[PDB]
Order: sequence, then C-alpha cells, then structure tokens
Amino acid sequence: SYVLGGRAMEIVYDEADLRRYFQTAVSVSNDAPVLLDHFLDDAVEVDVDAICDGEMVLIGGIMEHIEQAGVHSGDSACSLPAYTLSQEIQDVMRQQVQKLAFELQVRGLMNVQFAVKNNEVYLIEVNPRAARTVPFVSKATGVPLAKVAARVMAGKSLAEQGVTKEVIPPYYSVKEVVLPFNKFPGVDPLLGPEMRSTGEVMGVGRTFAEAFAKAQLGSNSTMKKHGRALLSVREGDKERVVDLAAKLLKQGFELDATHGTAIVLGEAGINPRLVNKVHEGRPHIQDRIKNGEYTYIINTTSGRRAIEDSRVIRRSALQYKVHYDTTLNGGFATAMALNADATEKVISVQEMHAQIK
Amino acid sequence: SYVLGGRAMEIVYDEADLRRYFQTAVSVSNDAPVLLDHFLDDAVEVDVDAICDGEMVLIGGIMEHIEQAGVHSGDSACSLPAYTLSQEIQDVMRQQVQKLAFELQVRGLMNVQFAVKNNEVYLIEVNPRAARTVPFVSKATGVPLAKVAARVMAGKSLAEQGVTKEVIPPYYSVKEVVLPFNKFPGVDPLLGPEMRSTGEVMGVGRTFAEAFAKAQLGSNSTMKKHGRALLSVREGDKERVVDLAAKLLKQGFELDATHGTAIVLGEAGINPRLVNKVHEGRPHIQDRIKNGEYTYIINTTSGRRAIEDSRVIRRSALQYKVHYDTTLNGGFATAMALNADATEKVISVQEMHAQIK
Ligand SMILES: Nc1ncnc2c1ncn2[C@@H]1O[C@H](COP(=O)(O)OP(=O)(O)NP(=O)(O)O)[C@@H](O)[C@H]1O
Ligand SMILES: Nc1ncnc2c1ncn2[C@@H]1O[C@H](COP(=O)(O)OP(=O)(O)NP(=O)(O)O)[C@@H](O)[C@H]1O
Ligand SMILES: NCCC[C@H](N)C(=O)O
Ligand SMILES: NCCC[C@H](N)C(=O)O
Ligand SMILES: [Cl-]
Ligand SMILES: [K+]
Ligand SMILES: [K+]
Ligand SMILES: [Mn+2]
Ligand SMILES: [Mn+2]
Ligand SMILES: [Mn+2]
Ligand SMILES: [Mn+2]
Repeated sequence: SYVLGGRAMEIVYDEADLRRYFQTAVSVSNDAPVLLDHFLDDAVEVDVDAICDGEMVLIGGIMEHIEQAGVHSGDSACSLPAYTLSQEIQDVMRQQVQKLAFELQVRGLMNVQFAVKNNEVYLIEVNPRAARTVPFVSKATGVPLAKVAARVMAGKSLAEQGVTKEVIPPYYSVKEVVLPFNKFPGVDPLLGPEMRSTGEVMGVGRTFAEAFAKAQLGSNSTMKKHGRALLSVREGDKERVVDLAAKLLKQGFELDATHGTAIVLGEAGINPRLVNKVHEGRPHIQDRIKNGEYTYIINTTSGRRAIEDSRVIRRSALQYKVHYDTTLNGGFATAMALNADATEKVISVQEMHAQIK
Repeated sequence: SYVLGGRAMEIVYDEADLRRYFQTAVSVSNDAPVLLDHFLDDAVEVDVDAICDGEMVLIGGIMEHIEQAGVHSGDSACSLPAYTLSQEIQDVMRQQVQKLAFELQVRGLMNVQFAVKNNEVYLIEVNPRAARTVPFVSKATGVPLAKVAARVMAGKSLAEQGVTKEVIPPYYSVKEVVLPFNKFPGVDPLLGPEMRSTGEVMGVGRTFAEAFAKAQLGSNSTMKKHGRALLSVREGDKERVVDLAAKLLKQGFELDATHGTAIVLGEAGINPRLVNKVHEGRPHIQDRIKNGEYTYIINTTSGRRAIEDSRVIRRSALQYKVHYDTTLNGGFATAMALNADATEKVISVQEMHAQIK
C-alpha cells in the first residue's frame, strides 16, 4: 500500500517466493495492507489520465502499453492513441474511469490503470493524483492537463474552463524509457513489476511505426536495420515468434535460434541457424554476441530459474551494445519500426498542436 | 579362430565389454585362439579372390567395399573395379596376395582381406578356400574361377589352362546385400563385424553410380529421388556430412536434422529444419518418420550406448519402409546413385562378357 514506482513489488510464483518478499512489502506498505493479486498473463496494459470536477470527467489520454501487464507502466513504452486496442474496449475503459471519478469524489487529476485480457477489462489500480504520464499526455494533446486540474482544484469547473471534450490527435505519440542497467553492471537487465527507469523520450509520427521508431532512437537505442538477429523465446511466445521472424526476414535479417525456438520456426517453414547455449557448445551465443555477431536480439523468459538461466545473454547483449527486447510485443514494435525513417520528417510542438481540430 | 561370417565377433570398447563377449568367442574358436585386434578407424575394406597353382598366382578380382572396415565384408556393398582406391595401393595388395599365396602353399582358391588406412595396407585375414565373392567376381570377370581352381586342384596349372592374366572389365560391377531385419523386429537393425545378411544382388553399370543404383534397386531399396531427408550423424562424420547434405540439396531434397547435426550444417551455411529427438519434444523424428515425412534417412552412430540411444530411428525407418543408410560412405554412394537410371539400359551377361577383350 501507499507506494509508487512499484516499490517492493514482486511476482511470486510459489510458497517460498512469498516468505522471501513479504516483510519488505509490509515495510514500505504504510500501516496499510499488502495486496495479493492474481497474475494476468498475456494482458495488454493501459493508462488513463483524467480530470473530474465533481460535475464532469474529462478524459486526458488513453495510452496503450507496448509491454504487457507485468512490466511496470513506468518501464513500459506506450502509445497515444492506442495502436491495437478496440474502440469498443476503450469506450469501456472510458466508462469505468468516469464511474470511478465520481465514486471516488475525485477533484482535479486522476490516473487509472487497466488490463485487457480476452476482451475483458480488469482493474489494476487508481492514483488519485497527477501521474508521471501527464506531461507526456499534455504534450501530445496540447492540453495543459496540470493547469486545468490546478484550476479545478481551486474552484473553476472544466466547463468554466472550456475544456470538456477529449482531444484525439492526428498523429501518433509514443513514449519510450531509459534504463540505468549500464550503471549497475551486476544487475540482471530484465524488466518487471518494479520500476527501474530514470527517464523517458517521446516520438511523434504519422504512423505508430514512425512514432515508435523515433522514440526508440531517442531512447538511445543501438538497433540496426540489417544483420543477424537472435531469437530465443519462451514457451508462451512460441506461437507469435514465427510472425516476428518473418518480419525480420522480410527486412533482410539473417536468423539464429537456440534449440527450442528454432524447432518451432522450422516447423513453420523458417529455418534459422542453430546456436549453442553457454552450456551446450562452442562457440556459444556469448561468444557470438561478443563477436559482434548480432545486431538484434529477442529474448523472452518465464520463471525464477529460467530467468537466472538466461541472465547471461542479457548481460552480454547489454555489455556489447546490442539492441535487445525482452517482450515479444516489444519485438513486434521494434520490427514495425524497421519500416520507418526517424530522420525523414521533423515537426514542432507548435505545428503539432496546430493540427489539432 | 575357425569361423566365417564373423561368428561371435564383436568390437570392444572397454574391459567389461570384453568380459561379456570373451567366452562366446572362445566357445566357437575350435580349440584355437581368439584374436584381439586393434580396431582400424576410417579405413577402407578390400576383398581379394585369387588362385595359386604353386607356380603362379592369378588375381580374380579386387573388390572395394562401400562400408568401412568394421562392417562385415558379407554385409558390405562392394565394387569391382575398386572405385576410390589408388592403383598404387591396389598393386600393393596384389603383391601381398601373391606373397601370401606362396608362403601358405595355397592350391586352388583363396580369399584375402585388407584394410586401407592412411595409404597403408593392413591384413585382416586369409580364407584358404573358395569365398562367397567368387560367383560375383566370376560373373563380373567372365572367368569361371570355381572351374579353374577346381582344375588346378586336380593337377592342371593355370598356364596349361591358359588362365594367367587378371581380368579388368570394362564396366563397373557392384554387389549389394539383402538383410533380414524385417523378420526380427525386436532387433536393432545396426550393421557390424558379424555378418547378418541372407542374400545379395548384382548391379552392372557404365559408371560406379550406374552400378550402385542398379545394385540398390535390385536389393529392393525404397529410395526415392526426391522428398525430405533426415540427417542424424555421429561426431566423426561431422565433416563429410556437409558435402552430403549439399549433395542432397542439389538433388532437390529437403533436409531435417537433429540437434548436433543441425549445428554443423548451420556453420557450413546449411540450415536444415530442426527435428526433435525422442526425448527432446514433439513432434519428434519417430512421429515424423511414422507420418511418412521422410523419403531418406541417414543415421550414423558410434559406441555401445550411443547406438542403443539411436535405435529407434532405425527401427522406425524399417517399419515404415524408408530407405536408410547407417554409414556415411553408404550415404555418399546413395547420393551418387541419384544421378543414374537403373531402368535405362539393360545388358545380358553374354553381352557383358563379350565386351571383354
Ligand atoms: N494483477 C496483475 N497482473 C499483471 N500485472 C499486474 C497486476 N497488478 C499489477 N501488475 C503490473 O505491475 C505494475 C505495478 O502495479 P501497481 O500497483 O500499479 O504499482 P505502483 O507502485 O502503484 N505504480 P505507480 O503508482 O503508477 O507508480 C502494473 O503497472 C502492472 O504492469
Ligand atoms: N582390426 C580390425 N579393424 C577394423 N575392422 C576389422 C578389423 N578386424 C576385422 N574387421 C572387421 O570385421 C570383419 C570380420 O572379420 P573376419 O576376420 O574377416 O571374420 P570372418 O568370420 O573370418 N569372415 P569371413 O571368413 O569372410 O566370412 C571384417 O570384414 C572387418 O569389417
Ligand atoms: N520499455 C523498456 C525498454 C525495452 C528493452 N529494450 C527490453 O526489451 O527489455
Ligand atoms: N550394404 C549394407 C546395407 C546398408 C543399409 N542401408 C544401412 O546403411 O545400414
Ligand atoms: Cl543501420
Ligand atoms: K506494461
Ligand atoms: K566393410
Ligand atoms: Mn500507484
Ligand atoms: Mn502503477
Ligand atoms: Mn574368414
Ligand atoms: Mn572375413
């Protein structure tokens, strides 16, 4: 309870994992209780920032995360407006928030977090305050959300302000984060339910792929538009990995796939090059990563040990300035952006805000 | 001692392998000793049938085996003339035969066995009588050795008979064997030092390839000129496998391979399609073989345990009627055969013999 940035938050998988991470949860908890939630797999995460004045509720922005629920919103890349979420589903979300605002007695700013699994909208939480997304939203929308909510807090309704209709922008605005893993080498550069990033960037595009590509480049990525890609995905992702591989191939990448991931591609008509794990042969990935053999790496994991078992690729990839994704959705966006030219067109905030009708 | 067909013969890998097969070896030895011979790895096997009249030695034929030394002569396919052996080396063997014929006091037929390793002739054994290769060589050379040798035995010299020069036919002759593994399913259809074949066929061609293809077809092989091929080879064969894989590819085959093989092929630039062993996952080889996915199977093993590990490919390949090779040389030969038409041309023996000058 009473924490932001998911402080002391951890995905428990069993008995043990609990005893281990419970005290801590409590220590930061604030004489408030520790919630034990059930983990929604393959869920899309969503952030909603809104303003309620006791009369009305104004929808600031709906942001669809790239990375799935499980990866803190704070370490997630996000899109405004949504890039895959159905209108019907958004509308649902818009309603819930409203419901919440009022029930909550909200006055000023609020931020709501959801999860969309099998077309169902689940409630993650609500921050009865200004969230870290505001600036990004304000910038994307042209609507100085902090001002307004400030005004509201003071007595000047949204109506009196003349701010009542949710703004939907012409272009795509994508936020991407920057992680401090390079400062702390002894740390597993893996993402999760706890927030570890220090900053963020924003990409604006005609297309999601255009916005994404810009945010990525701005995030200081090392991603290349050619080369060899390494694909090492986890069981669940075994199905979509095939389509992502295809895109990479279409793009001119050559592929390598560790045992299990190759088995699947191949069974689908794609034959990657087999690569040996650390404990399998020589050369092994590490050698390969190290050799400046890859330009891209996609690696999904799942389970406390499987994670400590794959820690090496990540450390190496990070260590060798190789662009790497740890989420398949993340890989899909990375791929999509291959079809874009981050240095093609430049626009000003001014122009941006000018396109808004 | 005193056995033919490799009765009770076995390749031993350690002490205990030894203690397990020793008594059996003795039991069949005829109050004669058991030889312990160091195994000759990557060596070519050669058979030589000759007649000695105490005056002169007549070389009937030198047959080079397809399968290497270690696979019983009676279970190996063979070629007359030799198809890979240098003249220089064959000549070395012709002399050894003569030297032996004379020292041993041979009077009539004899059969000599050699192994070629590193351009070095090695003696395996001498069969002081007519051998199983006699009819084939006679048919191949047009010289009725049993008749000639019978006469020599009864008093008539080679000179007198006017059979004094070795015949080297204009065509290739290849012998192939038929194995009974299909009658005894609970058996691992592996080849070895002990003879298990029940019969043989003869293939005659303008080339080694033509000869082999004919031998292979008459041996009732299920081999196809297209399809998917399964490659699963041992460590030593890791070098020549590439060439083999390549050759299958140039022929239009589609490859599948297991882990290790796939690794090597990958390194060569060949990207087979990965296939799961039986302990690896699903579908696996067994499943795929069983499904009729394959038209050719090349599977080589090495060592008691590694043999017993791969037994299932062999047994399934058999049950499902897929052509399989258990030696790389075997595979290479098969490959060659791919470039020929066994149904193309036919020739009577009368006609073959007439082509001899
Ligand atoms: N039930 C759940 N299933 C899957 N993921 C979840 C679940 N609950 C939370 N998460 C993920 O874990 C993150 C952290 O949960 P949360 O309670 O929002 O932490 P927080 O510290 O309050 N964040 P914030 O106030 O925005 O700085 C969410 O952003 C989700 O990505
Ligand atoms: N040292 C060795 N290294 C490699 N292979 C060998 C060696 N000794 C024998 N072999 C193999 O073992 C087989 C059988 O040995 P061999 O002494 O010829 O048995 P055999 O019963 O007398 N045969 P046969 O009289 O021709 O029916 C040979 O054909 C070779 O394949
Ligand atoms: N949005 C967090 C950054 C993504 C990172 N490249 C990874 O795939 O983990
Ligand atoms: N001449 C021996 C038969 C070979 C069999 N196809 C296998 O390679 O074992
Ligand atoms: Cl580039
Ligand atoms: K997320
Ligand atoms: K042999
Ligand atoms: Mn919070
Ligand atoms: Mn949160
Ligand atoms: Mn013998
Ligand atoms: Mn022999």
